Amino acid sequence: MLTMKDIIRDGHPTLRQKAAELELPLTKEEKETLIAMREFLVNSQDEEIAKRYGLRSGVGLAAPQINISKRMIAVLIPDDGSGKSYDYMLVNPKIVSHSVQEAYLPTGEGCLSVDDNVAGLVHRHNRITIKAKDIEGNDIQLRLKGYPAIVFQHEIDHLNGVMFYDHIDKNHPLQPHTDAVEV
Ligand SMILES: [Mg+2]
Repeated sequence: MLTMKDIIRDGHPTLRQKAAELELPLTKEEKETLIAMREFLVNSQDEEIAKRYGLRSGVGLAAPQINISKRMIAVLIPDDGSGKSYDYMLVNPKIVSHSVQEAYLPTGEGCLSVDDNVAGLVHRHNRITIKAKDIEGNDIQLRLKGYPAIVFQHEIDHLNGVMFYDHIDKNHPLQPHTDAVEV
């Protein structure tokens, strides 16, 4: 079971590296890692488990955050009432196309690797298309908008050594960009 002690914190050099492309097929160990990442998120969102193991609730996790500098991510976004929910373990995800129009969460973002909150909007693309492999090496192509697009951009940023706060405007941190979508 992964817990908070497995998550490296801001300042750890692994968070600023560029993660390596996975060879397919994955090793059994690489499969287990990705499954465990997802299982962390499942745990983090279960109120009784998260309290018992001291977990902060998360909807995404990238391998560099557990000190594994490989291009794998897990995203687990529960149904927000629309019937839309997202449960994906992706290998070698890439954004192949995106909107010009931006989107932001109105309170900013948080990260399990960053112990203290950082104020400011994180403008990302409102719409993205991702091509990736799944854990068995089969092909996935996702079309995402709004909150799930944001989450996946945040996770993919970790693979390139980028943190959310890198996107914050130090002069006008809370000023929305013109025509950006508030999510
Ligand atoms: Mg993060």
